[PDB]
Amino acid sequence: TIFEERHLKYISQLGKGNFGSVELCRYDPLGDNTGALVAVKQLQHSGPDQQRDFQREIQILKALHSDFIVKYRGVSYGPGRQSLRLVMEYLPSGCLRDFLQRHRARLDASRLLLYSSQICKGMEYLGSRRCVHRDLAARNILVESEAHVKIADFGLAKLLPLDKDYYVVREPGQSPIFWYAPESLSDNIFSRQSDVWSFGVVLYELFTYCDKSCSPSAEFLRMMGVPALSRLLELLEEGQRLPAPPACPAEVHELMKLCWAPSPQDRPSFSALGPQLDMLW
Ligand SMILES: *C(=N)N1CC(F)(F)Oc2ccc(-c3ncnc4[nH]cc(CCOC)c34)cc21
Repeated sequence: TIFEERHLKYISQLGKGNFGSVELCRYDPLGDNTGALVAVKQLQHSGPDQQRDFQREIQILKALHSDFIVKYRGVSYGPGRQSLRLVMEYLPSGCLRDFLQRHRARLDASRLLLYSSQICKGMEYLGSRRCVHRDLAARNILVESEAHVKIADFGLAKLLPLDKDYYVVREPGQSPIFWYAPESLSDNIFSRQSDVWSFGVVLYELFTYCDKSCSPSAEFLRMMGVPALSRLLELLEEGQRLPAPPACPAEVHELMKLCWAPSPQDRPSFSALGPQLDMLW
């Protein structure tokens, strides 16, 4: 629950992003290099709202207990009472994005659908706890094992007040626009309904095995052509969508098309999506 910085022997960097970073540390009090491995998140440079946003990320993940959400192990303190580091479980297989590229000859559509089912189930749970992820993408999903995935990175995640079912953000979204729904693009509105849209892009990502050539960014920019955001909005408002991934089963592509309904209230819920994905196995 509380990790001492003196017993957290740093190994490598696991990745960087959103004013902070994740480090592969070893929690070994004995100082012998024989202890458990943990994923440790800090901010590379602290800020005003940055420290508050990180503090909220910790609260959110502390309160999330699902087989499809990366486990919170605790915190490591410095000043009183600023929670300097966030300690999570270490999933050696890392990102689904990189795992997909590395193992695509081994992973069939059955396995891709299992992943989808698990990502969906975890999003069902988030929605149940009034949590908008706001940054669902294959880069933000982790691999526990060959048949197990968990949703990670809650750095942009928000909690819906009980009176409101949508959330309007002020600061522009510094994440690739290719995952945002039109209402996020145009009016900075985020919901479980926008997370569903971003899930369709995750299904796209899965069935393209995160190929860089037909990636959401690569393929939309190719379709585009004015500011880039405006060009994307025009495209999607005309009803233009990402093409069917090569060799993708039609039923899956149809589910992507569904997640990509222009209006948020026409998109299926994760509760509704889940058994549909289970039908495909
Ligand atoms: C995936 N290969 N990466 C690269 C990246 F996206 F830049 O950043 C990452 C940070 C951390 C991990 C990660 N790897 C292993 N165990 C983990 N537990 C929690 C996290 C955080 C996920 O942050 C996106 C990890 C992977 C990547």
